[PDB]
Amino acid sequence: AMIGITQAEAVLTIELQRPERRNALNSQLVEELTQAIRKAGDGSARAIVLTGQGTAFCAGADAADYPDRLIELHKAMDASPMPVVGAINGPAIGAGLQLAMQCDLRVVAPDAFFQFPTSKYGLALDNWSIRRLSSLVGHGRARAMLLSAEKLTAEIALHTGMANRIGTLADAQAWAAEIARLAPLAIQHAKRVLNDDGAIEEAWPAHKELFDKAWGSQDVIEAQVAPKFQGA
Amino acid sequence: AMIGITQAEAVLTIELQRPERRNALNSQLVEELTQAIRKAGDGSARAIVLTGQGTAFCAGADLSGDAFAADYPDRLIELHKAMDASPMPVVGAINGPAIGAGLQLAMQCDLRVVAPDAFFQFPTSKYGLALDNWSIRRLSSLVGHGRARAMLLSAEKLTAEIALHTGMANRIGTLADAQAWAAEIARLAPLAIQHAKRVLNDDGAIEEAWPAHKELFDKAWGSQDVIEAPPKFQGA
Amino acid sequence: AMIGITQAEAVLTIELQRPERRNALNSQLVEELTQAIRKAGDGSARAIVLTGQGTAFCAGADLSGDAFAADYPDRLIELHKAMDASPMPVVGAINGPAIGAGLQLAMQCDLRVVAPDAFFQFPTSKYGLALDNWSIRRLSSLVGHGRARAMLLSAEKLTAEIALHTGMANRIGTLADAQAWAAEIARLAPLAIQHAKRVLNDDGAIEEAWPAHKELFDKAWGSQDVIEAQVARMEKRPPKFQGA
Repeated sequence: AMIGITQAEAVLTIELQRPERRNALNSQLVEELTQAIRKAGDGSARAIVLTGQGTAFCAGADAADYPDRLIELHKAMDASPMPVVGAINGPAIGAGLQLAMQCDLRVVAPDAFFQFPTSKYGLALDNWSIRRLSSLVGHGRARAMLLSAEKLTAEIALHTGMANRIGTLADAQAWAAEIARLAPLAIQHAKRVLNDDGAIEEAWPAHKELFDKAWGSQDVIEAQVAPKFQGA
Repeated sequence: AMIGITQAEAVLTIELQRPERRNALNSQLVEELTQAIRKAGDGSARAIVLTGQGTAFCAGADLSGDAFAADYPDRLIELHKAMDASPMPVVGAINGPAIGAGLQLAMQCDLRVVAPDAFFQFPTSKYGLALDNWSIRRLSSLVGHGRARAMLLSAEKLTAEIALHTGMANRIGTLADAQAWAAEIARLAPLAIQHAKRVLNDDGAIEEAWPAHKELFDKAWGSQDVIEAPPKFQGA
Repeated sequence: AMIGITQAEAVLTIELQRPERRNALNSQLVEELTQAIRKAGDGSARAIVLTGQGTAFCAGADLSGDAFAADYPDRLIELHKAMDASPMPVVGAINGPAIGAGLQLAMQCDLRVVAPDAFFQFPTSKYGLALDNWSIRRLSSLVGHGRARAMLLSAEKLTAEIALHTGMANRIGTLADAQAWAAEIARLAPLAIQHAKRVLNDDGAIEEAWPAHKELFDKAWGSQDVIEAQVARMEKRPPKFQGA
């Protein structure tokens, strides 16, 4: 009901279908997406294309079980033997940027941008988000994106390698078709090794302390109301 | 005496003021900068801009005739520690060349706004010296491994244009541009910034030298090639 | 017999001389290269330039008809160890395609000067093979994680132009350009170069495969798909992979 699943020969296309919410992740969407990823391997299909309806790829989080479901989604994508080509049709923000980064490859529409607006909202990220972002845009730009909420445009994404290509859903599907013809076991090995570069990192004690501090702060409530931040 | 400190609203600007030596570091200057960084919070500032007076950001280290030269390595460690631990983001307004110790200092900034005529360089291979592991790891993260190899193994200069290409420079601009950006950053949520800065700085760049690294480090520094730098080297 | 060695001033040039196979590695070539690297400092040389004869830098590995093919992986380990341990900086003059084992070799050079028509590629996904962890880590560090994913998962070629963009190529230029730069580097302090090279090579790229990595590596190398890729190439047709 919140995603559409279609297959053309050996490519499975999964479309986020909450355009009116910019494909914001709620519990139902995350559950349905997780199942789609896990069931993609009933192939036939040897590649997945993940894309969104409307102007946005995914604008972030939209409830008690939501964090656990989100972890399970990322686990399912990380563990999938199939390569996921993200057709980033528009902005990927917050949890939506996390989702875009969990794709194996990215084909990005000209008007898409990538952003962690965490510094505007007083929030804090998990370590993987920061590490994978650093690997994809380079440390310098990651510092700007994280400390100042800087938007990464499609053009700079192509520059850094966040975007493998600039293009459309059709372009992504065409590439996924070529990839679907390659040797699955070679793809599986490389994906596992690449994902095991160290980005999957448990927060250090200092990181957890600051993380909990930010999430429990008054500044988070203040940013919603407005901002006059206090540092507490 | 060797730095200037000014504040405009929530932005503190710290300026290295030794233009007679192109802002080359010594014990006094380093200690003064360290205190400037540490006290930066005790006055409601939310962002720091670090910059150099005159044509250079920081041309390196010049310990003549520093009566406290023996304290210099310790003071430099303290300066880097203070910047790394500072809850406020430090925008480097790299107004001109950042060389050696000056490049290390530039890289310890949280963000960089680089003047069009500035360049970055480790001339260590010309002097027969060796760097700490952090300098090498942080450089690799900022310019990419490939360019890091050229900068370290051949003393290649990184222009402002290529700095922007790689992300070493976040922007090309002036002190005023850096100050304007800092003012925007100062309006953001401090706890969010602190967390991200901590995690980013804990990417593994802060690394104790391996046994083989220490042995080559000590050999380089204790070498006649350092004394030599016509600087015809012997490798001894 | 498979390498040429010349020296001008303090620069030793090592030329891969198996152009008939586009300098594709075998046991003999690798052993000879290893010896040249190890002996490079027995002269007055302070820098090495490594380059290929003919159109290619190194098109991969070709073990037909290598009587010592079973020695190849051990010889390859020794080559990479010799280059990693060499006190001398190696400037790769990548005169043409560097593919598979050739890309590995190019990446083990300390610096790269790349001819305008050269490209880099790991066609592993076309052949059903799997790489050691170092190749993947060093590639990611040179082209960036994003491009590394495309090169590894989709056999994407890295052009000279994009190599320059990412830093895989330090310069676009010729053998003479590489030799000129090597001469400059040869005038620098050897101890400083040695320290920096050691620390840079110790960035974590030299990594033992994790248990899951080894399991997938062995599975790929032992698969029917590897045979199918060789048959399909021998029959000039698209391969029909099974995922086993």
